[PDB]
Amino acid sequence: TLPYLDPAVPVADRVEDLLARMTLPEKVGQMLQLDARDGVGPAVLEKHAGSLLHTSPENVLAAHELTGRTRLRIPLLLAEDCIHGHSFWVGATIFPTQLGMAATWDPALVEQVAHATAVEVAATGVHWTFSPVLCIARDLRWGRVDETFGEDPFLIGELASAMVRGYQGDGLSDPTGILATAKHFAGYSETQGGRDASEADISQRKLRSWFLPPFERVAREGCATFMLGYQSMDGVPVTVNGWLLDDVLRGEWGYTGTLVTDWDNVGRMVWEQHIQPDYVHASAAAVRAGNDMVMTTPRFFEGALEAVDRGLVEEAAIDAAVRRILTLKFRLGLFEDPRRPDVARQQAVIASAEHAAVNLEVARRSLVLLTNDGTLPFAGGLDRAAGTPDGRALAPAGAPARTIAVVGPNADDDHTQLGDWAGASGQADWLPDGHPREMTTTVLDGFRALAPEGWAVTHARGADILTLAPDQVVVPAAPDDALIAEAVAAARDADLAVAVVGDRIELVGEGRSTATLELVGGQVALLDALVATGTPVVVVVVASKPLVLPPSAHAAAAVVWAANPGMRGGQAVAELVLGLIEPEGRLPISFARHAGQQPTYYNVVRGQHGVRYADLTQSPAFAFGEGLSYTTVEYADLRVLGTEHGPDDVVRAEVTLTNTGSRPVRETVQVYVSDTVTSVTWAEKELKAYRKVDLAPGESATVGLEVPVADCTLVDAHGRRVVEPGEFELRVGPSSREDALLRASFTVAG
Amino acid sequence: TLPYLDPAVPVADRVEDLLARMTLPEKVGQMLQLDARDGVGPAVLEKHAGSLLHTSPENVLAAHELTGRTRLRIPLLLAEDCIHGHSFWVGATIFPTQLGMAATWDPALVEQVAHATAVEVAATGVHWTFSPVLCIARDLRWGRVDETFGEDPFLIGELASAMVRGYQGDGLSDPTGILATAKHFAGYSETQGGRDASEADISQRKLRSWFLPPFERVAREGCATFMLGYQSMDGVPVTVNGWLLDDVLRGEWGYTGTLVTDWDNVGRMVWEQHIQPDYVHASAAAVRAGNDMVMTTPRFFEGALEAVDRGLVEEAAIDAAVRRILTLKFRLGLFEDPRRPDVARQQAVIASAEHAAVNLEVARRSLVLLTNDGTLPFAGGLDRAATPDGRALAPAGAPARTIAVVGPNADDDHTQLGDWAGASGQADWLPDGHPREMTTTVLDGFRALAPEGWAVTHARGADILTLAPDPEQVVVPAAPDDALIAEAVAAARDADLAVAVVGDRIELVGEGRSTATLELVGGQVALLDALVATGTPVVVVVVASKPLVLPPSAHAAAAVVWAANPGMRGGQAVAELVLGLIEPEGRLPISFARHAGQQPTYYNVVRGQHGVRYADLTQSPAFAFGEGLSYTTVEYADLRVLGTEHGPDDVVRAEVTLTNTGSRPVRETVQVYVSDTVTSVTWAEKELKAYRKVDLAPGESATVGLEVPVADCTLVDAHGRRVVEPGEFELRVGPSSREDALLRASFTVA
Ligand SMILES: OC[C@H]1O[C@@H](OC[C@H]2O[C@@H](O)[C@H](O)[C@@H](O)[C@@H]2O)[C@H](O)[C@@H](O)[C@@H]1O
Ligand SMILES: OC[C@H]1O[C@@H](O)[C@H](O)[C@@H](O)[C@@H]1O
Ligand SMILES: [Ca+2]
Ligand SMILES: [Ca+2]
Repeated sequence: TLPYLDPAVPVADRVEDLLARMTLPEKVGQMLQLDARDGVGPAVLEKHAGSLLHTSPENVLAAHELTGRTRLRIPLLLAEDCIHGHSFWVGATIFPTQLGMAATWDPALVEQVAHATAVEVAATGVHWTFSPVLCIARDLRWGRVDETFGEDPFLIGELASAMVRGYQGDGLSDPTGILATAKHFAGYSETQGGRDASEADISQRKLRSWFLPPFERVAREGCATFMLGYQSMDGVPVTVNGWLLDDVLRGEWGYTGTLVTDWDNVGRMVWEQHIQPDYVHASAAAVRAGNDMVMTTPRFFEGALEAVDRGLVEEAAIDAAVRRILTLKFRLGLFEDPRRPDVARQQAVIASAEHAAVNLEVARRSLVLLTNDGTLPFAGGLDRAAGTPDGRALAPAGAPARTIAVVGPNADDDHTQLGDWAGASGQADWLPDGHPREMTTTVLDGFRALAPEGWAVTHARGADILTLAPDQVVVPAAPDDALIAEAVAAARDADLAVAVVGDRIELVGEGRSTATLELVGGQVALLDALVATGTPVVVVVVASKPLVLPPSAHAAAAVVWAANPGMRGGQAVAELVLGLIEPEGRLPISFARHAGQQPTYYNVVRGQHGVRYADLTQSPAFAFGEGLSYTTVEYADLRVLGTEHGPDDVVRAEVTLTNTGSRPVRETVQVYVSDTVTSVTWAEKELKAYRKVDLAPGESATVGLEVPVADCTLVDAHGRRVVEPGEFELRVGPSSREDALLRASFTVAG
Repeated sequence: TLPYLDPAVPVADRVEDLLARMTLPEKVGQMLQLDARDGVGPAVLEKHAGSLLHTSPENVLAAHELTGRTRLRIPLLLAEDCIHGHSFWVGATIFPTQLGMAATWDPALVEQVAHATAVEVAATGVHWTFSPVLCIARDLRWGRVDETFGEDPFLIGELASAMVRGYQGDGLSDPTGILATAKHFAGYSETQGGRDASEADISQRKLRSWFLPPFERVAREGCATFMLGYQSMDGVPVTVNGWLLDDVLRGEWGYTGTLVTDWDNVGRMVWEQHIQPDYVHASAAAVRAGNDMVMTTPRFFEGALEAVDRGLVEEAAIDAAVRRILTLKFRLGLFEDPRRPDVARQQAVIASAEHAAVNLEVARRSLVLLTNDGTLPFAGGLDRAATPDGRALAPAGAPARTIAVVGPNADDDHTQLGDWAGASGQADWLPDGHPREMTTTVLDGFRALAPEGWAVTHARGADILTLAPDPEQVVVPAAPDDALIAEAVAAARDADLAVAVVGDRIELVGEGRSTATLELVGGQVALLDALVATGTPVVVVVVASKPLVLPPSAHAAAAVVWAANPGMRGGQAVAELVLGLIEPEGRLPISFARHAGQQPTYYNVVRGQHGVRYADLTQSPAFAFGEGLSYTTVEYADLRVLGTEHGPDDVVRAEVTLTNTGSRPVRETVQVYVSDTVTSVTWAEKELKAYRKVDLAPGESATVGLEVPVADCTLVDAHGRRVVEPGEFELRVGPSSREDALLRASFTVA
């Protein structure tokens, strides 16, 4: 012999030979992507599924056996959520979440993480990850903020671009490449009330302005698949959204990759959004819109078959989607090698020492020091034994004996440190105990391993967070006088209190947005009492997203943001506190002071009558881009080199940095552009470029910076992204805070 | 002639005659509406103003003198903010705010309020009020919620229809009629962060769906003017928004009334929104867009002149605006009678007893009893001497009782009247407000009504705030004050009943004063906690501009009454209610959030959310649209649609049975909601469409007939058409918008 099995025959002729042999049920089934946890046998044999997701190691082997017993033996696409490492493979390298990764501001490193993930994913026989996420974190109430790269369209685009690159490798023939997905297209991250898949009140212009740019970038860079979002947008779910699917993705951008829906998009139009009377008309609606793969709506099988039989859609429309799906399977070479899992390759590459070292680097660079009164680096900073890199620190001069008290509900919590979409977070049913405990260094673990011989590390759970009850629902723990008293005693007998607080899985993710953003349970009372002991308190926030921190945390000696820092995360936190590394992370997202303060992202649109709420400043608790080091850096003398520009030029600038302190630093210079007068109201400023700079103590450097004129765009009325001629301002400094930015005018001419 | 001064000439010829005699500066000035507080002389003489606003009684007289000294003697239009009564005339009848009035659910009463306002306004020689407000209260953080009729489009349009009817009388030749204004067209109430005139992220379909219906209703019924909103909508300020102005207002609706901008709209495009480079260009943009009157942008004078001089716009464009302005003045008769103020009329009609009786009806019927554990009516309820104004009589079994009236708003007569009244700050000729004797505070109410044997004591129990310069003008919350609390606690310990009057005040309300937390500010929470702990029963009376988050102690107090700035008679109504001299009738026109992060909390939420609650908080409102208690129980029984199959010209007809099962009469407000079961686009779960007031004596049953025209069961589809889609519906009927309180019956539209 048959031509569809002949590798010497062109792919389009192979497609048409196979298609002509297929029954209509076999074609509809090729559009299904089914939940393997419900049983692989019926899915592959009775429904005739093209794809499976959530496939346990046992079911991956069973799926291949069942394909051999089907009439046409069309090989399966096996897809999995491999969200920050290979989430659901016991013993895989689990990296920080996307939000933590974004604090490194380092695309080259994020590419290494995606590549290391793909290497592990490929060995287990998975072909396709639903990753990266390109949603833009605009409402902190939203439960999936941890899955984003933050609040800035440019930074999201840089890092999402790096993940697609690293996942896909050299392309559809790379044995260590896998398909990447551009996820939640588009606008899923800003819906009414910060709720999960409520109405998105987003116009075409607002979508183009703040949400589309990362998607357009990865579409043009060859992202294999796009995933269509849950939410209705101006009344229309993305699944049947003609403007978004035809005018934008397939029209303006000319995207030729494969579409997949999100879990049960087609059925939700019946039972949750109430825009379709039944599943036959939902299926027909989905086919008209030009969908390819339909995820976890099993009744699309009988619904699309009946829709064809009744004349609601043509069989030709089924054919066109099947032609696209088969083309992908043929170009991957699956009919020649369907990329089975290889146990010899699993043992060679999964959780290898190279991958662990990439993981430690991301953890070290993702930590963001938000406040410091001088307590840190603790005892002036520690050294390791001169002979051995790594290993336990030496007791420094001026501090022979110290006691560090590690307290708080997240101080020794394996699962919470890894976050959602990993281990036992709940979406896979084959990892009851999560990943092996010994692969994670918790905060307590890290200090026990690093503290000098003559020091001591004590522990006390100081609070609980929550318990579950029936209306299912979270019950916040009460403050617990005994639990608190035990931590206060540990602190009273110590030189330093490290309080590790935050959230946990029942307060995070799908269907679990939060309204208050506050620490839940007895954590506030624990922080209050620890600060009142007079022992210096370091607040380490291990949480999925930015939280409102109580006053006692702003009165503590220091505050570290860690964002679910992965398996190495607790080694990095202890290294940071003891001064064995310098801090490098910088916020990719803003922290609010109260949920009602929002919006608190840096790129606010101009126009407000006033600058504050009557009962609250509009200034965020911590702003996008900020973060401390253990030294001081002066920014001086910003100059644009030739302030007049035409539309094809590059704005070029120079700025001078001086390290005026005593420790080295890797500084992240941020470059914002402001369009002084605009034809439609626009953001006061936008991030456009950035640069990392290494400074030895005392070193001084003049740094070149550039921004193409073509990047100084807005979305006008009419929805065109255009550079308008006129006056601009270049704002350069260590954060998005206006009192930290040097500024310089430039102009762009018609 | 001179035929312009000739009343036999038909108006179009008079306009043409006068237009041909006017120089260009005179024609531009006729578009100006200027701030008389800045200087009436230069406004009429140098700038040839066509209208004045914020005119004091002295300046009203001076303006008529100055007109007579001009070349062509063109009569001025004098306009004022007459928002709930004649706001800034010392001392007119000041009614409850619109938000308070809306709790009466009574358009006939609201029309009486507007007619009475208009009689007083006309005697003072104002021709035009900037009222009613048609914004929809969809974010509780907004500072101007008190100016709206709540959160529902239908009720808003009922009550604003009534205000326009009452203001305008029999038309332009009515001596007691004045011009109404449909205010803030459109979308000003829902902008980012709840802030004042931040960006409105509102698509065409969202605006058509929830904001436009009341504006379309009053434009169709003859509202004489429309005011264009401050805010930029999808990047375009309303002032230059061609879709809104030309396609919708002047296009689909064919509205021929007069337009005015809001305060400094034209100039804000330069200095606040940054969408115009200078005032010449701002003035040209405003002319091209079709504006009529330009409010408080004095530089529109030189700017529009330089714009014509440079050919940016044609003089005929100015001409067309003047024609519409002059046509109004002629039809008003202003050239034969400029409608001067008349002191004898002022003394005959302002604050007459008939207007005080209307005001007392509104205040009585607007209080909303939110909670009651049985403590109210107090001591089982009191009577008057069989003497409808005098003191109440001590009841059987309670010859001496002491009521402790406490709280910062218990005797604060400025906060009771609210924003847009007296000394709120927008007029500058009444620095002491209205005459103190015209206002009954809550304290005044109990002192005047308690029986002879009873006593009434008083303790301010908390302060709210003080002011301070910004810590780079600013509100500083009062700290809890132990001596002040102890004094109130001692009064409550010596009383039978403690009435705690709490809420907000002017520095936390209105323009530029949005709020983030919605909580009670200052020492009020500490006060309530302490009063509830005495063991004396506590009634919380909320005097506030908008719904607030109440502390847990308020939810544990015996009863809670919502008063929303109840006007000059409001303290009499509160006391009558607590003592049982009236029955409660009010019903909430807006929902109360439990936390600012819980929003949206309006009842008519669009379907689609994955989940029903935040992980840390229910989405159930603290109190919901339409609810409110009485002093008896009413049972809703047997809801029947009369024939279920309908066509687009039909009326849906239903009946429901109500039984008063308690001891006291009640005026019950039956609410009728319609749910469209399957919609072509995502829609609200239900919408209010009718209501009905039913009087029930104790023990009385009634079978009440309800009806909703089939033409009202619309949605806004994709394409932006408001249509009734065939399919299944549900009629939901009951005493509130809560689902567990609604009977349901389905009907079909073919
Ligand atoms: O009140 C006039 C008109 O415009 C807006 O209110 C204007 C308000 O603006 C301040 O800048 C000024 O100091 C106050 O005196 C002034 O009244 C408002 O949005 C409209 O409701 C109102 O009709
Ligand atoms: O993708 C993983 C998850 O997606 C959700 O929508 C489903 O309800 C979960 O049960 C599923 O495991
Ligand atoms: Ca510009
Ligand atoms: Ca319908």
